[PDB]
This record gives sequence, structure tokens and C-alpha cells, in this order.
Amino acid sequence: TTPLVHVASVEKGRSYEDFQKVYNAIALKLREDDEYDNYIGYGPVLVRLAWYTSGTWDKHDNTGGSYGGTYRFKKEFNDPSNAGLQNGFKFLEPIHKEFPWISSGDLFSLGGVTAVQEMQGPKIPWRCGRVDTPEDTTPDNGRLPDADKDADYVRTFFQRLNMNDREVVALMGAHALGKTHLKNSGYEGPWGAANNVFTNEFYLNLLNEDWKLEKNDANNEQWDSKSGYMMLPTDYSLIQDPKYLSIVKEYANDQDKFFKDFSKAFEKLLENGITFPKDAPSPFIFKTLEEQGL
Ligand code: HEM
Repeated sequence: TTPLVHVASVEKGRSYEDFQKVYNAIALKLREDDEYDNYIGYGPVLVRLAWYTSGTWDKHDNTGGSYGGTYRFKKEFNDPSNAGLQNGFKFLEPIHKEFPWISSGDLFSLGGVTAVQEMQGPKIPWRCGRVDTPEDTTPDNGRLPDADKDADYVRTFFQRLNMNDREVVALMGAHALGKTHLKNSGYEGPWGAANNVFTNEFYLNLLNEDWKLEKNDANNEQWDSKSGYMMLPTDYSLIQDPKYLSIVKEYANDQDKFFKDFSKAFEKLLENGITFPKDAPSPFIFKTLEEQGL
């Protein structure tokens, strides 16, 4: 019951080259299965999967988190908060089959890193070593955030993941990717136009679009723009709160700053709860398919 310690353990004999191969397999499949979700591709859902398998972490007792790769167990993959993520897991199945040596946690997190980079986002340093843990270590449902809340809720929620205001605003920028699907979350619509290209569009849209608070077909309120975009109440709270607003403006006006801050916050999210040995390998920075000429 005491605060357990999760020590990163490198998959036996593996090094950078091995993980670059897994990265490449994921990236090649992202390119191949381009028709998914009306041609948005699997990039966005893989990022969401990485964030939800990591977002269960509780700094207070080190339960949940990316280390154990517990999403593979029914209790967690059936979490209502994870509806739709099965698509990401299905995508990674053939990858895990080809590289059975990689842990589930390493695969889920690497999937998110690969997706961000392939979608032209910033490089995200990634460390290996997550080790699969038993089904009884699977966190209970209810640790992921609700979308119908305000800024105070968001701020308090993220304190459990040890994220401050800047980290929260930076992480939310991932919503430039993909869209909400009524059947999955009770919300419908994309946050922007370039659904599968990682940019700071989320912030520009929050500030520049003309938003109207409306009710969707699930009878839930969401902010809609004439451009056909939407914002969840939690997204919109970032411009209602004065502290969050200042940061949103910063990122809307500095693409490089957003990339650097997102990279740090995303790696931190994916590494929360993990203790890396003094002699563990340095973080890996994978080359994109484009950089490799593949
Ligand atoms: C207050 C926190 C957050 C809330 C309430 C929230 C809520 C949601 C909801 C309701 C969806 C739609 C799911 C669906 O209908 O398919 C979604 C999608 C998504 N979220 Fe968030 N999210 C939050 C934070 C984040 C963070 C921190 C990241 C990652 C850094 C992230 C990345 C994504 C991505 C990429 C999608 C698109 C998935 C797809 O298109 O299939 N989210 N989120």
C-alpha cells in the first residue's frame, strides 16, 4: 500500500537502433493506414492513447501511469473515459507482434511520440524501460478528466499529474489534433482545420474564432465556430482564466516556444512515476521517416 517505486529496466540487450526500428514500423503504418477516421489518420488517436495511458498517474502514491502498460487489461480499456482508444490499440497490435520484446508501456508511449513527430511536431525525447505489471495493478476508472468543467477544475486536476499552469496549457495544445466523436465522448467536431499536422493552431483558434456556446446532439454544451470548429468547456476555460489566457496568447504568438514547451511537458507526462537509474541510457531522439529518406 506504500508508495511503490517503478525502476526503468531496459529491454534486454536493446539500444537506440532497436527502438528506431519500432518507431519506423509505427511511422510506416501511420503512412499506410491513411484512410482512418475520414483520412485524418491514426496520428491523433495514438497521441490521445499515450496521454490516457499516462494520465492515470497519481503523484500521491505513484499508482497508475505509463510504467505498467495496464491499458491491456479490461478494467482500463473499458474505462468510459477511454472510449475510442481501442482503435489506437488495434493499430499497435501488429507492431507489438513484430516486436514482441518491447513492453506495453514503452509501446503506448512511443506510439504517441512517433505520431507527434511524424505529424511535423517537435522532437520528443523518449526513454525506454517501462515494465509490464500484473492485472491487479490496473488503476480504477475515473482518473481521467471530465470535459464539462471550468478552469479551476482543470488546474486542480492537473496538480495530481504534477503539472503547473504552463505545462497544462502546453499539453492542451495537442487538441490541434484529431476531433471529438459524439459516439465516444458526447462531443462532436474538430478543434481546427489541419487535423493531422501538429501546429499551434489550437491557440490561434481559441483567440481568433467567434465562439458560440451551443448544445450538441448528445445534449452537452460545447463552443462552436462558424468555421466548423469546436472547443470543449475545458478548452475554452483556458481563455476565461486570466493566467491561462496569458499563456494561450504566448503560444499563439510563438510556434517555437510552444514546440519546446510541449516537448518537455509531453515527455514529463510519459515519464511520470518512473525512476531512471543513474546509469540508464540517455533519452533517445528518433529520426522521422522523412529525415531518414524512408
Ligand atoms: C482537461 C483535459 C483534457 C480533456 C477533458 C480532454 C478531453 C478529450 C475529449 C472529450 C476528446 C474526444 C474523444 C473522442 O470523442 O474521440 C479528446 C480527444 C483528444 N485529446 Fe484530449 N483531453 C484533455 C487533455 C488532452 C491532453 C493533455 C492531450 C495530449 C497531450 C490530449 C490529446 C487528445 C487528442 C490527440 C485527441 C484526438 C483523438 C482522436 O482524434 O481520435 N488531450 N480529448
